[PDB]
Amino acid sequence: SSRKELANAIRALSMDAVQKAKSGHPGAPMGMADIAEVLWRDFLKHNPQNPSWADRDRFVLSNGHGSMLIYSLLHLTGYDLPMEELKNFRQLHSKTPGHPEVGYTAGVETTTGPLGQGIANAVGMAIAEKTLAAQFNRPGHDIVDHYTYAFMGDGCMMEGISHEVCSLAGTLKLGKLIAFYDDNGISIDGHVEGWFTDDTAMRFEAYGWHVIRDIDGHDAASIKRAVEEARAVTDKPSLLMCKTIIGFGSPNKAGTHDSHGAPLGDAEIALTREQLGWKYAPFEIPSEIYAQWDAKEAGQAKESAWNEKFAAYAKAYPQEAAEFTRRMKGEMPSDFDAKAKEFIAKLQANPAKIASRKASQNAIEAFGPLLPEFLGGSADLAPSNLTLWSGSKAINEDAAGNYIHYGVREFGMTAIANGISLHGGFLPYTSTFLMFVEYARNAVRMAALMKQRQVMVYTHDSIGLGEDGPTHQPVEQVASLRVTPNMSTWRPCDQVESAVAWKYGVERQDGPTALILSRQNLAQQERTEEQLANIARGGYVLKDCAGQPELIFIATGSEVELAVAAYEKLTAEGVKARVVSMPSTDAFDKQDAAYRESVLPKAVTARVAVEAGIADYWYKYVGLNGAIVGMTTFGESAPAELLFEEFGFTVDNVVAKAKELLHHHH
Amino acid sequence: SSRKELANAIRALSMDAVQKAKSGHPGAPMGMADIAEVLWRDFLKHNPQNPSWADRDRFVLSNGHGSMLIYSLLHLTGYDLPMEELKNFRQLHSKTPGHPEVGYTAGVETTTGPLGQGIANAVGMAIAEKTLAAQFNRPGHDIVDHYTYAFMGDGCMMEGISHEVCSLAGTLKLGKLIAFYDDNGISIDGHVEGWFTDDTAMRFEAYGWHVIRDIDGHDAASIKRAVEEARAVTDKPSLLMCKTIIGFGSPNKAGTHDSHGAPLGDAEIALTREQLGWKYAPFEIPSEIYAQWDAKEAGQAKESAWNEKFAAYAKAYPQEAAEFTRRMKGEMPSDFDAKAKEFIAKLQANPAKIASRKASQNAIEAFGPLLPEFLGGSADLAPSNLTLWSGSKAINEDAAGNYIHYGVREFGMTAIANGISLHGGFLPYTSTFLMFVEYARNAVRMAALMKQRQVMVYTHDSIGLGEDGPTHQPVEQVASLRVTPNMSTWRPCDQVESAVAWKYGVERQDGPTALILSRQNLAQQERTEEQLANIARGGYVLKDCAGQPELIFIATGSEVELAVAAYEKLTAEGVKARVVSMPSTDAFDKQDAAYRESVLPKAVTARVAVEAGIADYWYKYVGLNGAIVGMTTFGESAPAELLFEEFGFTVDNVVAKAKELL
Ligand SMILES: Cc1ncc(C[n+]2c([C@](O)(CO)[C@@H](O)[C@H](O)[C@H](O)COP(=O)(O)O)sc(CCOP(=O)(O)OP(=O)(O)O)c2C)c(N)n1
Ligand SMILES: Cc1ncc(C[n+]2c([C@](O)(CO)[C@@H](O)[C@H](O)[C@H](O)COP(=O)(O)O)sc(CCOP(=O)(O)OP(=O)(O)O)c2C)c(N)n1
Ligand SMILES: [Ca+2]
Ligand SMILES: [Ca+2]
Repeated sequence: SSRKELANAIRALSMDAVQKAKSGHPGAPMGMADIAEVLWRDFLKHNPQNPSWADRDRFVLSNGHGSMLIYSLLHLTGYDLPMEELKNFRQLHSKTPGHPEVGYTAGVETTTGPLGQGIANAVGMAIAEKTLAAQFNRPGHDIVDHYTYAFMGDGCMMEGISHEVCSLAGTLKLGKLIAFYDDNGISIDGHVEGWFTDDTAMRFEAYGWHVIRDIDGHDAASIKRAVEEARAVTDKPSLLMCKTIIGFGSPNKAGTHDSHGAPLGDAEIALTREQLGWKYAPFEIPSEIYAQWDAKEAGQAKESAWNEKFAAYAKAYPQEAAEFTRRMKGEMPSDFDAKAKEFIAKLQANPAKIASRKASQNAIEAFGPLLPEFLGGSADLAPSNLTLWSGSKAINEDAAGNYIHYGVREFGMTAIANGISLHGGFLPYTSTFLMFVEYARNAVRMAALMKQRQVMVYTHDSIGLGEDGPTHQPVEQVASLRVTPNMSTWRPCDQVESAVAWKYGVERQDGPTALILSRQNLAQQERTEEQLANIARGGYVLKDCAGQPELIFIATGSEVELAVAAYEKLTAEGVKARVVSMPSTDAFDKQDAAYRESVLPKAVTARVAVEAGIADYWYKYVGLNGAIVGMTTFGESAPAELLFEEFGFTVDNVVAKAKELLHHHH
Repeated sequence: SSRKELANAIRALSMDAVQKAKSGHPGAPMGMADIAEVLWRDFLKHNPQNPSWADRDRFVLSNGHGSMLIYSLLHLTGYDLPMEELKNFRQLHSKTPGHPEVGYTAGVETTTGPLGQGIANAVGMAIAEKTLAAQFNRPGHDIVDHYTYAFMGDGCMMEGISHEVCSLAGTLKLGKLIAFYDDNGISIDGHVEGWFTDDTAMRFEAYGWHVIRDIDGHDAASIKRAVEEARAVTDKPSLLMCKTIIGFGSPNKAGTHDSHGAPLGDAEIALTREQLGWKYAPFEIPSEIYAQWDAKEAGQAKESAWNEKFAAYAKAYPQEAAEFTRRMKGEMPSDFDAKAKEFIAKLQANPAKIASRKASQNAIEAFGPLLPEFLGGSADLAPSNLTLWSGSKAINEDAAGNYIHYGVREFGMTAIANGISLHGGFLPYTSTFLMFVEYARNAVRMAALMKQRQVMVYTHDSIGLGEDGPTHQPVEQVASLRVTPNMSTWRPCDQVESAVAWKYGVERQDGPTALILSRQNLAQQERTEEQLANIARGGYVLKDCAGQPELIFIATGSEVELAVAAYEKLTAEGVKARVVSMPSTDAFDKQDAAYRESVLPKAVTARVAVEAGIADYWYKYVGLNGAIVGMTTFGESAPAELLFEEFGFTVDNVVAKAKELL
């Protein structure tokens, strides 16, 4: 078959699958089919029979609406994605969801759909390869050596995140990153010139990318020459400007916004078959075409060669080889649990009244020698977030390092870290002030959706940060995280809860963990062995009374000290009170009914929440007959101690609100 | 006095105020003082005696951590910002908060601090000026003619939002936007080359900006020449690449990250006075320096001249002048309330089952002829969000238009719209799929913080959008808006609640309004006159029983129909059931306690919330002894009907959860 015929197999499967679903996006798959044919058939290093091969090239579809492009490719090349699944495009529990999802489709590297995040993930995967190669490769043993290829369109280019990640990719000289820009002149509103006029080549040259202009995206030879050129440039990421026609093949819809996001229609599909010379019926692919598309034999050969290379590496470098295998699997060191518990016990036994941002730094320092897989960073706030430890080495200085200066790029940082976690080999942590989680907010959600391990270090968590004022002082941000499916959020009240939360985060294999950390010093609380162990259960009894409490305080983070002070005052007056520390609502909610009842007994309705965060959240635990000492407004610019007074975070106010509650109950 | 001495007054005030507060950022104010002296003294058209003058130039400090820069400028040029306020920098309830805040302080145009948003706001202000000029200017009567100047640093340049708004600024040929880049090579982590290596000039030429390279940011002659060149280029926004030294004047901390964000210290301040040759004590400014800085006389002269121009315009164009005044004040047309009510009444009387995204478009169509101040748009989703009406005219085609194709730029769109609302003269609406509010999240918060009127049109609100799947299907986004201070959030259940929500949004004077709209068709509910009037109260009794209810459903948006069906089933069994429609929790919360008690009686604890969004929100209304039929997971890619079934949005499930309570 000709290259065009082979590319037309993608066009057929894509338009037919979309038609059967009566839903989806035929435009981009039809426009990019010739580019995909050259990349996948001539260049991509992969094994359909082992999508987890450590040294495979990584491909990312950043324009993820064109999901049938990737499903066509995976099916044709021989991945475990049968034709039946293509017939179930966009149907419940199929392996072919409307946008591609990592985890339950063989060969899909990341979940896209939110524009711009794919290219960010690709930058992360490229950083991962570069860093892993620098760490593990040895003279005569280049066990890490693979490319990262990304497809992206006008949507991804317009998004601010593309600026963040492509700027950084230039700084880091990611010579194995090669992106293809689907330059088709069309977006949903129509011809893009009304709203998008960048000289995109000049923009990417500004970033230090090697740009290849004016590629005929429908000519295999031209595409192939461009890929070879990009591969020859080893010191810059490459952007291939591929001029394509959206919906290529459709006489009436090619080059129109109409081909972007709806089925072509049966009449138009018939006309498209005729224009393309594609004779086969929907979901029909002949043996001869499978024979040319299939990658099983080449894939086997390439992975076998690599396995031999790795075996020779293991002989010459056994310790390094065992570390590489461990890290690629995402397994923890065998002695980590014991060593981390020893650290936590030491903290409980040796009180220190320090900011939880500092307690976080101390946990990084403690874990650093144990977790060589750390690849951490901050969005230009290293000295404020406290993300550096004694063994940190920035990758812009030494490629075998473990630290990334992300610059002022919260969204890019977080989506890059998603790429890092997806790649394998590393445990990323990222950091900024908690307020600026709002800049990165969808990338945080994407880590949760993709079940990725990433520790998110969010300092300066409340009005306790003081003078910087309401644009910086979080109020409603913690609540936003708490209600996010599969998110874990910890607001530790002292250095001990901080270390427990850090341990929880690094050991959490199936989703991310946000740490909510103070600028100001936090009092250490006394704990029995049982209480110390109970921190990990998310909510636990910290102070108690004999018999049923008349009053339960529920407090988090910096406000536990306040709640304990109120508890002491009320107790001295003969009130039967309890204090529950709730460092993690999500962990608490995951405990069984018996444990939750033991902490927050259903009989006790007089419950007082105390937290320098939005009050409305706390009805979840206090119900309609309790009280909440929280924030209901934005903050103010003033010294922290004056703000806490202003906003009612005082022993006198907490006591008064508790007594007022009890008077109402009585 | 010399220009350098005049600029040094900013340096002294800034380092001294930071020192007194033991908090704040002396670096950028010290680095930008010479640029500020040229801009403010030689070019800026403003009147300190009236910071609200319609035709003033707008200045924006996008690098807002350098707040003492703007406070020094406002004080020195004669605004109502006394020395005592500078001496109370960063102190509770002062007019000098750590980052500048609009409303707090005479002459502050916007609230900055979140990097990147200031330049976005400035792009919005320049869009507003260009559009207002095209709408209102007449031959011989150019009543709108002002510049938008912005200062910005490496942080703003690194942020993605700068790409979004500066790209669009280039497309829109905003020739009266002039930005000064504080090119000082330092950020918090240290020397920027480790993480920031863009050829920023080349980047901005790629956006179609006019770029002036290699300006000596410490040389008045160099700066003045560059501003003149930028003003002469009328068809492109301009970027001035100003090479400066952070903390200029400090022998030991100039050019270091140490000068960015902490007091210099008393010893270093003394050395800085010596290096600068500044001989005045903290908070001492001699009369000769005030004399050269003060702008009261020139400002009053310029504004008076404008007032005379406006009077002549008003003689020739009385209707247009009246509209200009109304729109600049943000006042509504006097008959808008009556006309909108008539529209709402018509919808109730003429039922239609349509998607609330379509009901939204219909409200835009009804209000369009009434609100010429609309400046609306969508982030490349016009045909899906349904933001165009018959009278929409895109400003890239017609400068006097009322519609912006924002492209795929949700964050930039929203912060640009903040600039539009801040400017005066317009009522912006913006739009995207609700999920992608997450891309714009901090700009949405900033609209609320700044008490700005903007209608945020968020369609495709739930699993009801179907096949696009979990990356697109909102679950927890509405809950996050609901708990945002000063945010109004409406999730209308039919075309009638949609129109009421739109009315509420445009009539807000002091904050933004998010509309939570469906992809799929919504049934219209029957309403009495009382119920119809009560939609605007955010929560109301839609279906009821005789006497005290034994069971209350609380439902929103697309789930009201489901709640009504459960209500009918239980009512037929003889349960005393009620349905409350809760289109806006914030509007409901603001009602008097007698009204709230009439809707959700305190004695009735058997409450069932029903909404295709995160369950945890609803404990606020159902407490510990109710039930919630909501989402607790991400969505799935499948047809909407099958998703509602899969996730428990069925009459059987709602009825079963209700029976569990009774
Ligand atoms: C961050 C972000 N923003 C907007 C979008 C939305 N978006 C997208 C979608 O949500 C798909 O992910 C929509 O196509 C959506 O499916 C339909 O509008 C649904 O229509 P309806 O039938 O419900 O009315 S794609 C996109 C603009 C397309 O620009 P491109 O130039 O990237 O697309 P091309 O490959 O040339 O067609 C845009 C703007 C996104 N996916 N991610
Ligand atoms: C969207 C966003 N991201 C990060 C920031 C943070 N930020 C800022 C601050 O939050 C101020 O708004 C911090 O300075 C903050 O006050 C301190 O870190 C507090 O220190 P601590 O005593 O609490 O430890 S500024 C900054 C980047 C600095 O780069 P520039 O090059 O813009 O600053 P320059 O004018 O040259 O000094 C950055 C990175 C922001 N304002 N907005
Ligand atoms: Ca396109
Ligand atoms: Ca700087």
